[PDB]
Amino acid sequence: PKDEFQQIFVKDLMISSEKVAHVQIGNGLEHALLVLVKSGYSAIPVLDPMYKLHGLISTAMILDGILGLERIEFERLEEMKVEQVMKQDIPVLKLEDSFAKALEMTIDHPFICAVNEDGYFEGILTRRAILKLLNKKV
Amino acid sequence: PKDEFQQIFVKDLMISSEKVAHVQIGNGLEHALLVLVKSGYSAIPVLDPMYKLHGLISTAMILDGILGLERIEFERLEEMKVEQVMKQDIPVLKLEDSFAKALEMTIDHPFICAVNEDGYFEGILTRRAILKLLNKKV
Repeated sequence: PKDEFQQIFVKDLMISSEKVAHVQIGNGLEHALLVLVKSGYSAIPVLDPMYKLHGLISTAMILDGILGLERIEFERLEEMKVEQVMKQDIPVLKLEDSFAKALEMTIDHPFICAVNEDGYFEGILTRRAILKLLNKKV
Repeated sequence: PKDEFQQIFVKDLMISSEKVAHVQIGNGLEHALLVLVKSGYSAIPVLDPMYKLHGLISTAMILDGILGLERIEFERLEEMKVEQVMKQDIPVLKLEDSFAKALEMTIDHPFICAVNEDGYFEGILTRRAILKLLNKKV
């Protein structure tokens, strides 16, 4: 169904931004880690006050940030901020980007942020959505 | 390439077990969380002394296990074991299972353990491998 494939855009597959937790660059890592755990997301966007996308922060990035020689150094979280561990060079698609473009991006990126023309955060596009679509069709 | 699809089995796509970190049911959660973080896996198998698969443990399961009202309660990890948070009802495929069966399983399970006839752990099958294969072909 190439009509289907070529008429399915990023916006049709994405989870909308209102269903996605976020933090800001100056939030503490204890705050961020709690938001991650409470939300059940393994990663969440870092946004500015205009709800523009700055980067992503994951539970992996947080724990790597406190990886000691002999233990995960959780006492350090109280002193750290989101800015110190977030990833700025992240996968981003526009609402109108193609299914083809997303499928390709999802090979190395478990999730991808969608933004509009003006860089406002609009949602996230997961591997599951691509796979769920591919599963039935094939 | 249906010859391709029907001649690609779980064993052809999986990451072999020697490249995958593991723990045992009586390991401490500080030990398990360090192994998870150090390995870069978001989940790892829990094995018995015969290298048979008992369950999976993820960083999510660990942190959920110490989720307090106001903070992630890391001081609790010292007192807990892998058995208290692991998932026993997990996705498992045999080495000879089909690509079709794996693709379908990966829609809801980001990773799936492969076992042999006798339940020995043999490897893990990720979403990326399914997607990487699907990306080129389609």
